[PDB]
Amino acid sequence: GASQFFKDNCNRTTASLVEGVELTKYISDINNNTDGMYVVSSTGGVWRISRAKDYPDNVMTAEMRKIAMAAVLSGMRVNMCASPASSPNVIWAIELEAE
Amino acid sequence: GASQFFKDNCNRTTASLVEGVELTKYISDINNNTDGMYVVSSTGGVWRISRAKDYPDNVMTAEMRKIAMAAVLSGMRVNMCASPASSPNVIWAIELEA
Amino acid sequence: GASQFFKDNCNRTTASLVEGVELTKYISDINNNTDGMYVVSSTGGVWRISRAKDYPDNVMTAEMRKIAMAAVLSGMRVNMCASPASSPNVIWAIELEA
Amino acid sequence: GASQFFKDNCNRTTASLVEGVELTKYISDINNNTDGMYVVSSTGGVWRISRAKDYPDNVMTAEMRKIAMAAVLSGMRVNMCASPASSPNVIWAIELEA
Amino acid sequence: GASQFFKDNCNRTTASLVEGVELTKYISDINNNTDGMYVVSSTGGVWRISRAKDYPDNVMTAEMRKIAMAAVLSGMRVNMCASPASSPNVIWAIELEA
Ligand SMILES: CC(=O)N[C@H]1[C@H]([C@H](O)[C@H](O)CO)O[C@@](O[C@@H]2[C@@H](O)[C@H](O)O[C@H](CO)[C@@H]2O)(C(=O)O)C[C@@H]1O
Ligand SMILES: CC(=O)N[C@H]1[C@H]([C@H](O)[C@H](O)CO)O[C@@](O[C@@H]2[C@@H](O)[C@H](O)O[C@H](CO)[C@@H]2O)(C(=O)O)C[C@@H]1O
Ligand SMILES: CC(=O)N[C@H]1[C@H]([C@H](O)[C@H](O)CO)O[C@@](O[C@@H]2[C@@H](O)[C@H](O)O[C@H](CO)[C@@H]2O)(C(=O)O)C[C@@H]1O
Ligand SMILES: CC(=O)N[C@H]1[C@H]([C@H](O)[C@H](O)CO)O[C@@](O)(C(=O)O)C[C@@H]1O
Ligand SMILES: CC(=O)N[C@H]1[C@H]([C@H](O)[C@H](O)CO)O[C@@](O)(C(=O)O)C[C@@H]1O
Ligand code: NA
Ligand code: NA
Ligand code: NA
Ligand code: NA
Repeated sequence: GASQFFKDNCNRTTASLVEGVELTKYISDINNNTDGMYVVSSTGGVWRISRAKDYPDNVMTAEMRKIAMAAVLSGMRVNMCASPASSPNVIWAIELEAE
Repeated sequence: GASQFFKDNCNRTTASLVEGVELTKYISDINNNTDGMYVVSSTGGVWRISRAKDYPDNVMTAEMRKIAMAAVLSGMRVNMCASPASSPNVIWAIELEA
Repeated sequence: GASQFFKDNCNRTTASLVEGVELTKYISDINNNTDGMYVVSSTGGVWRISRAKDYPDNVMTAEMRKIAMAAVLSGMRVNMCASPASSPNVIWAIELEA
Repeated sequence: GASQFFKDNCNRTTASLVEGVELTKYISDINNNTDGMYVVSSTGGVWRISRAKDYPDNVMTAEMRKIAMAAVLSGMRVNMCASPASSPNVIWAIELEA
Repeated sequence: GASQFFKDNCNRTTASLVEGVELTKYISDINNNTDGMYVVSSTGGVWRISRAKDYPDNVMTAEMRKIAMAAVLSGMRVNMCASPASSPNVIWAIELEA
């Protein structure tokens, strides 16, 4: 399960906690209006990975991408803190877990 | 198979959906006129990977390259949204699947 | 255990040495106030990865992130030099060990 | 063997096609006059990886380096389009094959 | 053993050739005075990887760091061309071997 630190952090926001997600697809799209980076879960849920041009969020968003790839390749689960304001929901934090 | 999301998004465009592709070769070329990044499938199909200098497309295009390498190394399948307007067809979206 | 070199370096500083840590979670967060990169140990300990905007520290911080990911994927242990001035403690140096 | 696409592209040039090469060593050098990135095959052949500072060839040359490392780690073979004009021969295109 | 090419290149310089090294630790440090990237061998030898902000050495130095991590993760041996003018000795060239 999600670390208590990860849960506490997500609980201070308007975003929602999703635990123990198996990501089975990773999408890169440059088409008009659908452009972005996405992940799809084993049950068909879809989330947008945040992007940012400048420091310091350019670092965190790059690491969210690496976490997504690593999850898809390995079958390791993730915990997400995702805003329900938009569709697909935007990932504001993510936790890769080995166990 | 391709996610419904991926399919819906490709369906909005002039590009073609290609599902369950096994990529077996990855090409980097700097020669005049053939310069680019390409992938080749197990049946001999060839696609050009999109490129972009600036943000935000420089992110997506970098991740296309990472998906292509990961598919070649692992034998994981991909789904593509590829324009037939040129040869080789250009990848506008790609989905790596476990 | 930590190399003597790593131990000596950490000893010059106000930071604390932590040896033989198994990292099992890796966190990226962009939320207000909690924004950052973190690692979590197998027993629940939490550390923040250093960030830096400019050269040369942004090189070293990038490699800390790579070490963290590699440790989580592989189960390889790390040794850390971490400052108690903030919570979670900030990683000033890290050593990945085979 | 090399894809027909890869062969056709190399055929347009003054470079030579080399097929089914096992790369066993990967070299980074910053010494005066020998500075560069190189690969060494299982028979002892040496090639220089192309380098470029600007877009778009900075993308392709980075992917050549990624291909070279991936080949060394995995034992996956490569096909090269390499110019005999210099020594070591310079890689103008490379194909990683599963 | 080290390629003839690698040996010849090191033998042009005042540096020392070290062959068949097993790297077991990789270090990233941002602390004053010890800041840098280092590797430690299975026998406790320590070497520093150089840093460079600009092209072209920013490429070669990045690849030295990739070689170091790959060696630590895999147990693949390296050959080094290392100068005794600094302590730890500085890596001027490195060769990863399968
Ligand atoms: C990624 C991120 O910024 N997350 C914020 C979030 C967004 O900025 C906001 O919802 C716009 O999309 O804002 C959060 O709420 C903030 C409050 O904590 C603060 O009192 O007031 C802020 C506006 O001045 C903002 O509403 C949220 O929605 O939970 C915090 C979250 O980290
Ligand atoms: C990657 C990308 O930009 N994809 C676009 C695509 C191309 O921009 C375009 O084909 C030129 O290379 O354009 C798409 O929509 C086109 C419209 O912009 C155009 O006005 O009308 C076209 C119909 O013939 C078409 O609608 C496309 O070709 O599907 C949208 C796509 O995301
Ligand atoms: C990587 C690259 O630029 N490759 C080119 C190559 C080089 O630009 C050139 O050899 C200098 O390194 O040039 C090629 O085209 C050549 C023409 O530039 C030359 O005028 O005539 C040559 C025939 O003797 C040749 O056509 C080449 O050498 O093949 C094309 C290649 O993509
Ligand atoms: C990462 C870093 O810079 N660490 C350095 C710190 C910090 O600059 C200050 O504590 C202010 O945070 O200063 C030292 O004197 C210390 O406290 O040991 C040396 C150390 O190398
Ligand atoms: C692929 C290619 O032609 N690379 C050449 C580059 C590029 O022209 C520039 O770096 C601009 O991208 O210039 C060099 O002096 C270099 O950087 O080593 C020689 C090299 O052959
Ligand atoms: Na909430
Ligand atoms: Na379509
Ligand atoms: Na100390
Ligand atoms: Na030719």
